[PDB]
Amino acid sequence: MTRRILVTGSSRGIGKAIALQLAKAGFDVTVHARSRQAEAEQVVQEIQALGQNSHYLMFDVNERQTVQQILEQDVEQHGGFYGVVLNAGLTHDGAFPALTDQDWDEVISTSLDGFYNVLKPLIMPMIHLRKGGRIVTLSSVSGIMGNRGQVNYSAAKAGLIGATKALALELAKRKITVNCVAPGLIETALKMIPLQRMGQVDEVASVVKFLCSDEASYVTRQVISVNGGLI
Amino acid sequence: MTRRILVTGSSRGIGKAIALQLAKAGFDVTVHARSRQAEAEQVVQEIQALGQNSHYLMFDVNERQTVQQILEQDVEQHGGFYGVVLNAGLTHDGAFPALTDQDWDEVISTSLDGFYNVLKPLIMPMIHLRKGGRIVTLSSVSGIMGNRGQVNYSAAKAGLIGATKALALELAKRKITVNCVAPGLIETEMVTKEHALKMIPLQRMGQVDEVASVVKFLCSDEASYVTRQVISVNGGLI
Amino acid sequence: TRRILVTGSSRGIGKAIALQLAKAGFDVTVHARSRQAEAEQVVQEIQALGQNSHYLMFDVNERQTVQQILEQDVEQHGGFYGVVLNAGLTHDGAFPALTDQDWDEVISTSLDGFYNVLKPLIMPMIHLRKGGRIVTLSSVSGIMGNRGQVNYSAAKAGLIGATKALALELAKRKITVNCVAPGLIETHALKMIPLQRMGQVDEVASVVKFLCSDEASYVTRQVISVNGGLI
Amino acid sequence: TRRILVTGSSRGIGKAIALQLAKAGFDVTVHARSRQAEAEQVVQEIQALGQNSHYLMFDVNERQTVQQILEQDVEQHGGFYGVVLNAGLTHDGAFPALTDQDWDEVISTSLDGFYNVLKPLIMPMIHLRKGGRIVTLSSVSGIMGNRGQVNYSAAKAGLIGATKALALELAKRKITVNCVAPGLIETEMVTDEVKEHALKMIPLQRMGQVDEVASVVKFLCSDEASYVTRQVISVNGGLI
Repeated sequence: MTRRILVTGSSRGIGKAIALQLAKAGFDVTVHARSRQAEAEQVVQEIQALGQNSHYLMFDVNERQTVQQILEQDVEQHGGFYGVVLNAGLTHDGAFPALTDQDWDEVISTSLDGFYNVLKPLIMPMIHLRKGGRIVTLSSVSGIMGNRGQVNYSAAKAGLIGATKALALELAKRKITVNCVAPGLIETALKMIPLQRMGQVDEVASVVKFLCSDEASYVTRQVISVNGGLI
Repeated sequence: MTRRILVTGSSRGIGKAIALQLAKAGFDVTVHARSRQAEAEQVVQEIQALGQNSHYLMFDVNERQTVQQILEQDVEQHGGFYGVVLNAGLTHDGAFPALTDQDWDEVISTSLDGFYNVLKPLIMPMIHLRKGGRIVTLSSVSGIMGNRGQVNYSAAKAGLIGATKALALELAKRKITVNCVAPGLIETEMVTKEHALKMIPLQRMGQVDEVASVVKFLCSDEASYVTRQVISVNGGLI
Repeated sequence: TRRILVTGSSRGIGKAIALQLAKAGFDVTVHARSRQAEAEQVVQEIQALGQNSHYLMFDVNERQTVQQILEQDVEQHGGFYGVVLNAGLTHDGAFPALTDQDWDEVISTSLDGFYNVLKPLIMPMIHLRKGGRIVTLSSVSGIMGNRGQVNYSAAKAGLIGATKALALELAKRKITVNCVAPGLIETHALKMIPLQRMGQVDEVASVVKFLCSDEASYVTRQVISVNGGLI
Repeated sequence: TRRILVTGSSRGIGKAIALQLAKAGFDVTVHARSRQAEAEQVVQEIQALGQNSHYLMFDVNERQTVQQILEQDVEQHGGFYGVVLNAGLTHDGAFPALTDQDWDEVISTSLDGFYNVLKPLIMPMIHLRKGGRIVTLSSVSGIMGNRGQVNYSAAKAGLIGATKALALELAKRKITVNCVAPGLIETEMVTDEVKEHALKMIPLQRMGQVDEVASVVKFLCSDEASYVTRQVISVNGGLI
């Protein structure tokens, strides 16, 4: 059976570019979105047109019990996921003393609760494939160095890095690599970027696609920055 | 007058060592504990015996509304804090598939909601002192490199680093430095050790005062050009 | 056709890089210090893969000889679109026991190698007016240091600094400059590697090949570790 | 009393380090490449603070001279408990425009300086049987690179790798080995282009003072910093 990869937030933007590149690489790809159902179906159709199998799942990554039920049912129907790309996240920018409770909690939970809620039901189905696996998280340059107006987002994306590195250590014995891709400023003050432009969605997706390939078998526990030389 | 520093989790261990070194350096130091009131009052009397003023505050850093009321009342009675040391944290170790919801949620929130719940009521009072300031968070080598059985704690302590660096950028123009201290294996962490000592180049656990000395240095006036940093105190582990 | 110089490509990691870049569609120029027959065999393999190839022989420490050979090669065959700098050797020993030669050979082969090879090639690369690729090979010991390798750790760390600075100078010409830092590669720390095995040469070469590809256009100034999760 | 060598200590950051260490109670040996009268001024200030001091003259690149002077000094005054390596120069320029001298003198002064100064002093330090302190001075350019400084970035990054490796070799001797990486500091002979670019990026919006760097070195040389080793500590106003 063909190896299948889940990409969260894959109805548009970076997530969609990742989904399409993984399909072109020969993976079956399961699309996900929180609410844009018609958009998710368009991506499913494009993946099918590439010759792979696809369908979409709808959930808010913060809804722990609903995510568990949807993923357990999907694994029962279609087998375990060989790969998981955790792409969905959220910003609520503002100066730290001006941040509301919602600005803080929604940003923290979407990245960190999302990591737990999506990956917890899928670790054992991945191990049961007995063929290794791939987990890639999407952080941010702000998770590496911090950013004004983004104490919450910098915390959420930095926490993702720590979770990724720790999980890489736990799953290494099962040949599951676990890595993080940290984009800079992407199209979806450029005076600080050495390449002097925003990045394109495919320039991020190509890195995720490489890490998901069999060729990247000795890369794990890493944060790979795709940021045009910003840091 | 005398600059005052809040140290969370200072009734014992590393937090206590930090509070006593900061008192010896000439700060007034406010002690904090979640629930061990008698322990906290003992540290208060030690700080008084070291020549500084002290009292304790009791709260769970996760209780957002309670923390705000307690800190806002304390600032009204005693003035803004010049410094805040965020030392209190929590572990719930276990392999990622073994972790319970509570194991995950309590570890993430204690560090990350603790940061928001304690610092949000205190940032503007600190700025209004108009004399700079100091914020030091306590992370962990696990936040830098990850650790087996600690996916939750690694995420919490790495998240603290991101928050620290971003806050450093916002507060630099007020001459408030914001830094992180990341201890390795310290004598107050209960372990069963022989493998860990083989990984540490110095081949021994750190002592509480070896961590507190770094925090004390960052809080000093001499550390005025150090901000946005993670300083590891780990015997060479990484 | 874009042409890439790979130093030290008659065997080992350098050979695997040369062959992967040939399979990707680049013309590849092979290099060796002295093993001429070995270099010719790699050239013949690149030709059998359908690309043009020849070899160049030089000690990377012979500054003037390197300049003459490379300037003549660029006049005969055009500027290099890419350069993979794979230059270094170890002379392990306790620091106070290292000889002058142990220190100077290790420092110079990596850092004078960088200067001696790249200085004559930067302007011919820019004059192609089509971007470019530079990849240097460092080591995990350049990132974190290693007992018995104060000299090698210094040389490898120095390559990382030179790479990051050169990335800043060349970004405006759309030349990316990156570093690949291998861990323990097959060419007893195994209880220390999470994947519990040495890397294979193609697991390093795959990362170099990805960085040289058009897809990697927003990645620059980076050190990418291929070390099985060692750090 | 414990004795510390500080190289390049006749002026600037090195002088600030030497005076802060003397105030902390170390005997301090001053070093300079060529300015003998400048060095003697610092010696006299350290003596006035109540510690023992003298100066040593050498180019850190002249390997055999460094070895003879240092081994003679250790025979006369005992081993050094601490060494602060403050060694390096810049020769800025676009990489294709760097001359052989621009490259070689920048690489060698930092990396050859590390080997030339420290190799004769490691065993005398170990033979004290009371631990020790080694601190190297790198730069933010060694951590992230800088335009016009491919040579300096390489030299200062190399210093970091050497420091971390030596920390591992000496950890069981209770000798800590660390690196301090200043950002843009007053008195630093830097180009206007490097200086203007740095100011816009520094969150504190100012250059550092020499004592803001020396205080970090002094802390690492103190007995309290005994569990800090293998580290690079940035003193850069938040630049990175």
